[PDB]
Amino acid sequence: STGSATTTPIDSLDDAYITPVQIGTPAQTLNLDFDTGSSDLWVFSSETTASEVDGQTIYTPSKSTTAKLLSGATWSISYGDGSSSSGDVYTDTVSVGGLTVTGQAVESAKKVSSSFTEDSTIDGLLGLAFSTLNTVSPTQQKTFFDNAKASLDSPVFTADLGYHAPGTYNFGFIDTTAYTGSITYTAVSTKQGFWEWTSTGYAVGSGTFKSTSIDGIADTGTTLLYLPATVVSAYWAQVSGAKSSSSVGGYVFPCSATLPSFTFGVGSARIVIPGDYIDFGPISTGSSSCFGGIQSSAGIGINIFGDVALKAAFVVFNGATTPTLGFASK
Ligand SMILES: C[C@@H]1C[C@H](C)CN(Cc2nc(N)nc(N(C)C)n2)C1
Repeated sequence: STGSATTTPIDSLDDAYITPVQIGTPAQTLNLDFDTGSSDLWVFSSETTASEVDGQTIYTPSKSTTAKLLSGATWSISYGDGSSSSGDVYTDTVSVGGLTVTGQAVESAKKVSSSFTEDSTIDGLLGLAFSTLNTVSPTQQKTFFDNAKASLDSPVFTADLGYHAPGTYNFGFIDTTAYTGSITYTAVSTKQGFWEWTSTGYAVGSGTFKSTSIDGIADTGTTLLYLPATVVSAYWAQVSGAKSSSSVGGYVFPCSATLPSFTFGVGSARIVIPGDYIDFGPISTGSSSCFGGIQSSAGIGINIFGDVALKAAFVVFNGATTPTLGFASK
């Protein structure tokens, strides 16, 4: 089996991407944020505290003939940005792009934090990191990908995110028409539950490539590229007027600037992030200070290859017995 679904930016900045997902019988279609940095599939639901729902589409398990309470199971998750959600759990049929899993754990939110309430376009998350991070207690649950894996033609999924445009998540096959050149594969550590890998270095604009190992995670659920302070300082030093602002919470730059590209290494291959991808626009409406798309990871405890990086590539998440990650230009 295979699946193929279009993923669409939620706003003009590509803050996140939503992918339609069919849950239950008859289908209830919710737009979920596919997140390779977490491992819970959770949804706004008929159980979500009413004051915490503001425009989202909800899953109503009582209207699904295939829903069953996973008795006694609860979940609670916190994300890197300080947001959180929690609730109880149903099993139900879940389909993505024509690929169906029966008995998928669908985590029904009873509570969500304000950032979730405020984002009317995101109806929940679909985690695609390793199932060892799943928060369901007392019986940990598997991700959609892990459940689907045995049925897939090949034990892989791919992320092809667009820059200010739709893109694609495929399950079970590699679309050889979706990238240019060859795919370079690199080793993954699953020790922290993430798609964790080591980049071989970087370049700023037309500058020379610096060979240096940068350990980080491929995280479709993080907007920006978070790298060591040394690397980030070297990038922003090439932009006149750029500075780190403690009041704003990161590097900002004059909106009149033209940003240089940023290259990261994957083995002996190179992925180039165009300068435009690093522009997140005014910090507030009408401001001439713009927020940068490359920020320091200092204090996070891990480097994060978020959407800014991933959208510059066709990315293969290879869930074979020994997982690997592949990157191609596109
Ligand atoms: C780190 C956060 C902190 C809050 C207070 C302001 N924002 C400004 C801002 N402006 C813009 N344009 N884009 C972003 N992000 C993509 C995160 N954020 C940065």
